[PDB]
Amino acid sequence: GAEIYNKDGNKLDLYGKIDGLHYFSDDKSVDGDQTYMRVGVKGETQINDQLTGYGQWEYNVQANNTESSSDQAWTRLAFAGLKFGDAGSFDYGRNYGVVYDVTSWTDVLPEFGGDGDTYGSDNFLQSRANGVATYRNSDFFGLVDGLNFALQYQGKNGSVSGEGALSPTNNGRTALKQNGDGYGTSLTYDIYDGISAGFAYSNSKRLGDQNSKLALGRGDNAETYTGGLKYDANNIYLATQYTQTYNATRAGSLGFANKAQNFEVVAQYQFDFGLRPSVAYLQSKGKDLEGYGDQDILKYVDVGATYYFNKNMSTYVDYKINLLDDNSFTHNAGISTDDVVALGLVYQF
Amino acid sequence: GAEIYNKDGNKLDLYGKIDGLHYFSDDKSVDGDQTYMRVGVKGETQINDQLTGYGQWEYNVQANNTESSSDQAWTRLAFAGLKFGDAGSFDYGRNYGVVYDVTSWTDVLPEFGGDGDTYGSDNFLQSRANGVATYRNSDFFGLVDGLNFALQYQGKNGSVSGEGALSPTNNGRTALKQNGDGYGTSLTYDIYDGISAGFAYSNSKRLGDQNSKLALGRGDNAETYTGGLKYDANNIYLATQYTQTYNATRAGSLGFANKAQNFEVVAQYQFDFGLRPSVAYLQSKGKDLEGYGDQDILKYVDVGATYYFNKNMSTYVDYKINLLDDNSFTHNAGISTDDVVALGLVYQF
Amino acid sequence: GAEIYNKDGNKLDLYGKIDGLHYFSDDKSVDGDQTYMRVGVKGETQINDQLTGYGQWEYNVQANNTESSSDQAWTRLAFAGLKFGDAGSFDYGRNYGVVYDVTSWTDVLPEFGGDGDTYGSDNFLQSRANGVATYRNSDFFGLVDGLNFALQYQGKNGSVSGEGALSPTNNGRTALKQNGDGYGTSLTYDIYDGISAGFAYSNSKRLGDQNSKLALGRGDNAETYTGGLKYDANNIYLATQYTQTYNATRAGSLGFANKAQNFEVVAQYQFDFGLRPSVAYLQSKGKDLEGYGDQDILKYVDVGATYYFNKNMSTYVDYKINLLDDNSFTHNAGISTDDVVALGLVYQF
Repeated sequence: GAEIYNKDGNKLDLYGKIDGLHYFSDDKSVDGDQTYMRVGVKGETQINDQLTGYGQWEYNVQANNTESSSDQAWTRLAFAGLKFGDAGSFDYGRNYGVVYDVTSWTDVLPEFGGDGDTYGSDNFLQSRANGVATYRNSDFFGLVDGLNFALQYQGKNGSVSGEGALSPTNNGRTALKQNGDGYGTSLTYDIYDGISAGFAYSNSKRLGDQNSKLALGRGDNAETYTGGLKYDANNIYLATQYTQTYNATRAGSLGFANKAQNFEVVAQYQFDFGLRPSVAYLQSKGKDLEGYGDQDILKYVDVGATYYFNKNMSTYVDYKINLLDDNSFTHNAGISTDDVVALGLVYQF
Repeated sequence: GAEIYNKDGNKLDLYGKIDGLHYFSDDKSVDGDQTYMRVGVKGETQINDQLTGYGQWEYNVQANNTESSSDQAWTRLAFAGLKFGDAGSFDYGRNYGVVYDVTSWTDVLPEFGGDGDTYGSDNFLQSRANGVATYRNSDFFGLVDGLNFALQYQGKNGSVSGEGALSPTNNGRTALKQNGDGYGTSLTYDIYDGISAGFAYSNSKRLGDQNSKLALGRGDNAETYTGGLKYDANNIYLATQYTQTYNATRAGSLGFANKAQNFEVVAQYQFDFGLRPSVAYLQSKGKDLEGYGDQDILKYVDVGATYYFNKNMSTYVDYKINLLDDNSFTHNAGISTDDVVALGLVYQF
Repeated sequence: GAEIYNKDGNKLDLYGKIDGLHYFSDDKSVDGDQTYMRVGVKGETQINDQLTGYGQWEYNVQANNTESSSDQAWTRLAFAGLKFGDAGSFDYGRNYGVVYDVTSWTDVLPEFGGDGDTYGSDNFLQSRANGVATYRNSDFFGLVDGLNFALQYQGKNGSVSGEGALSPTNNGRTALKQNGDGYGTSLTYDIYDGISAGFAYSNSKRLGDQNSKLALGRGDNAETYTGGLKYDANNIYLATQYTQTYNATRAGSLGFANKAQNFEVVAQYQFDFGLRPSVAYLQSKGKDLEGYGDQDILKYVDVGATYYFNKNMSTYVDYKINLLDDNSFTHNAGISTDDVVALGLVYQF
């Protein structure tokens, strides 16, 4: 979104945004200033005619807290790879999971949706994850036009290394964000004009900690079946996804859901003067939970609008109307049941 | 200011500095290497004839500690807003308080003065603060030429969220850096040529934590009345500020002063070969302290010089001559009474 | 490696890399994803005919862990200084020690070698260190053509300031990363064409903490004698270093070695299609250890290759074959005795 360097086959696109955001909620753990900013580089070098190396980095820096505070910045994306002209591409690092190739069609809300809802960050291959080799391929080895296919492999990421251990690595992490040797695949196709369909499947080994430290979720493998449909035409965005996860959807902080049925659907209209009203519904029903029965993990209706000044400046307002009923599951799992109203003005370069 | 991008009405300025700095002092909590660097972007996009969107970000990175060290970087500024041609501007994020619109006239020392002295970072609206909606207006609605006035509103920033609570928010902070819903206004005018006067007023509700956890300072509202006069002409810089704060000036680490009288005054001369000697006096007399009574919170005379090679490179040396007498107040408040000698060489892009 | 701004005597180079890296090892404290990225600026300003100011900054950002993790970024380099055209240069900040001016000729391995092996970060003047004033001089005061000489002084960097103290500073650090008032000098000369020789000497005071808290290493001064020989021509790189350190080489985590003999030797061939196989041997034999005696601190054989697509993209594989025998010294010092295999694809801008 801003190419600051272009010389001798090297281009360096420097992109990002400064989002001044504020939340209103009864939940005083999200209430207050939420002003953040993202910044990153997006460079590539040309090697020959049908070979181009590239790298990307996306850094997230929070700016709603004081300078006395700690751990206020992290790396969202960081990978490097090669482009084989048309035969596809290959990249490795911290990148989006292949399941996202479908789920991203509903991550189009003014502020909400996406991470922290039906899926989350470091949740196997459902979003951003560490050490993922992703082979993407445009137009299925040239065979089928418009058929974008992808394969992904993820390395084992266990607990913090030390005495006690149990499948440790150098990048040891919290119990809910671990993952074993996993793989995944995505597949998107434009069936008609403006209409697209997609499918994604992921399977990762689970570690001992995810069957021990937390109470919810027991099983050897974590699987995700994902399907999506997107209509983007006539100033209409209308998308829906659906995911059946097995030992893979987070149940707050208690563990994982042995069986989960995520479902997102969003509708937006784009005006000619720059107003984009958006209405969505997200739900995630968890089945066969250890202890509890069949419970709702997430359920809310979104409504809001985004006013676009131009390709760089915008402002937005969002309303999460939480439909979750307070029961014994949300009390100990720590799942919020309160409505939230977001209000933001973001500059974007 | 090194403008690295300018294309199609969008500009991206990239500014900052790398200050290699060293302190000499009896206070062994500031003596030693102090090498820091700041870096940030200053971009803007043009929307229409009388509307321009902009954003700013300023990042501070310390470089005096080892690679093992923690919490060595923070965000000084990060906001986004709109400039209405002549009718003014409106911005939201982490920005400078309106009181700084005046007191900054004495934050012109080779290294000392300004933040961390009479006021500090996140000290209500006296300096940098989180979540401030600032409506500035150049030339008083076109009515009065040269009268720059500003209005500011600040959202509630409480304690860490959890059990116990007491007015919490998501950006919860230490008791001395909290603030409730506050407002403020500034007013600066160049009466003659080179002579300027200024006024600033801030009023924020104080939170329960600031009347409980720390001992000094009790009250419901925190107010700051500030006035300043600056003469900048004929190679003469001569400025003075003065602030009466009520439940707003930090008394080191003990709390706030129920009544405080901050006063800074600085005089500098600019030579033709790039040498700028500077002499200042900063004091902060605290009145009505719980226990201690009437004590001095800060009191020192500054003397030093800055040699400017050009508009980008410079070097400086400073001498803080602390006039504070050692008593029980400085012992419990953690207020330093020792002289400091700064010595720096700064590259600036 | 990418000059984004160059106008009116000011140039602003923007360099760095995005290294997607993965380790395989029995030692499950280094195994797993290691994807890191470095990014920094390399600017300079022109002052007059024989005076040019410059500044440099190098930031290391880890991206192998989750966003929940802490302390994943640090500053490798950050300094500012003046270039006297040809008469030399002077810079201060966090910069490379003068001993590296020699040892860097063997830190040319595909991934391993350098920091964390025979020397380390913040290990007196053997690598990067805080608060170093470095006066370099190109072509020895005009006397001798081609003779690069350097002098460096380092300020005292002790423990964290507080009650108890014992030589404290504001940038207080871990016991093994401390350093007193030190100095050093390096001297490199190209004797033949492609053949170079170099010598370096450093002497720093040790603090009370390094003779008290840890058991190994006793003495008042820490000294390093370093010598190096480099042959770089005819697609042949062949270099060797040798260092006798006294109270200066780390003996893992037990303290310092009263006598250490570091020795590195590397041989590489550069093909015409971009393959650079490299074979090296690094060892560090420690003599006169408190309690143990004569032990091996480091000893392994390196073998690997770096395939260069071009000057920006590359991929590599490395093999650290550890020759260390398991004994009580490696048991208490925490020194790894396991083989490691690195595998990386790095974009470089």
